[PDB]
Amino acid sequence: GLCDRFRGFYPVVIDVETAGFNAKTDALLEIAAITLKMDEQGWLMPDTTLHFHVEPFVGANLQPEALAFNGIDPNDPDRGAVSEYEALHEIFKVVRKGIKASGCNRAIMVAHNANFDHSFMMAAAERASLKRNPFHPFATFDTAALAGLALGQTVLSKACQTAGMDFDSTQAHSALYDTERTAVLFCEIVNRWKRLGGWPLSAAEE
Amino acid sequence: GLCDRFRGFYPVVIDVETAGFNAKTDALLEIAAITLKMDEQGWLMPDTTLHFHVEPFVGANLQPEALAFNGIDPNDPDRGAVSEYEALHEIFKVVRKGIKASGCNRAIMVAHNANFDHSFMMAAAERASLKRNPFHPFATFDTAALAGLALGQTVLSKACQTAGMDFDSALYDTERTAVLFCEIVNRWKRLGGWPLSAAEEV
DNA sequence: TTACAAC
DNA sequence: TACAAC
Repeated sequence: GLCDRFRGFYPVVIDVETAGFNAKTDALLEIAAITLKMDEQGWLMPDTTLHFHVEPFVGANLQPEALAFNGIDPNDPDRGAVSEYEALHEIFKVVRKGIKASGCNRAIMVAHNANFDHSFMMAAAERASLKRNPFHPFATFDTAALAGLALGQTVLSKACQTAGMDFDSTQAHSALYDTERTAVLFCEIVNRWKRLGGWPLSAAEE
Repeated sequence: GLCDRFRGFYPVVIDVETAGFNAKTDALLEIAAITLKMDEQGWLMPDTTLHFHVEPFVGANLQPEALAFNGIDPNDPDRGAVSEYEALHEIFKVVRKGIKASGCNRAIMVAHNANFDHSFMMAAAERASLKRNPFHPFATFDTAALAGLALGQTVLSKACQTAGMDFDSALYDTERTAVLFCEIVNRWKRLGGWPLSAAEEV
């Protein structure tokens, strides 16, 4: 089961759009989260997906270079952004639920160059004084590393394509879609490892 | 071979001892580094080992709990401590040479919960005002994640034991971490996961 | 209503 | 340089 595969770690794929590279000073603008589930044969696949647009915390820094990269205007009338507390509380609630339903003991962030997203989410969590944050405070499942191992690629787009996934490099990917692509990649990597007899650790001798 | 494996990424195993968890405020006390190499068969293994004790930077923070944990006395005159500049300069110099020799284009840090060690090396490099840092600025190979995939374990000691390694100091940790990284990569190859075409070849 | 693990 | 986690 899911709770057996990673010693009780409930892997949650996360991706964020921001207005800079500094989690402490730069605005969190967007976040998406995908929970995973494992079927009866032990194959991993995407489960539940949430995504929010987030309002820049008070006094937050907005890098013009970053807004040019993601194309987000924090002042767009039609973006319907919620507070960091609103978004994270809902994400945390879903993840806790997933944790109990599957019999895990905590969540771990799955992300591409994971530290980035982990730093922003933890910084926003801390700002909104969210308690009962279910995520590991420093451990992550970074797909860039995992893809380097499995596919010999560290760049998201190329790793997906090498894995046989559809990835349009010419297109800008918002949190929602970057998260989904990352989640499929992670699943593929884990599943192929199992497919080839890497897991269970007795499979190669069965 | 080596530089074909990760698209020119030159994997270097690093482990640091520190006087706290904050990379910007807490002293770096110790660093070890281990380069890797492949044979003609394509099997990964440790190449060279570097080790330095580091003088706390001027005005650095020293968490008593951290010193209790790693048992380092930053004031012991008989620890062969060197400046952050000296240690990283030499490490960077060996890694640059390794990069050129093997035909890679840059280095990537291999470490357990790598962000910790990465943030401390970057902070020190910045402090020492080091130029020519050969390391990728935000990408790493985290053995905790890799071990999560390969061994279903994330804790270093548990992962090493699960891999069939004996696990009982930066030098020790770095060496264990290096061996663990190699076993993970080599097992992937053993099972025919690499190269990609291997699954459809004789 | 810890400690633990990257210190 | 730009690049890639923005």
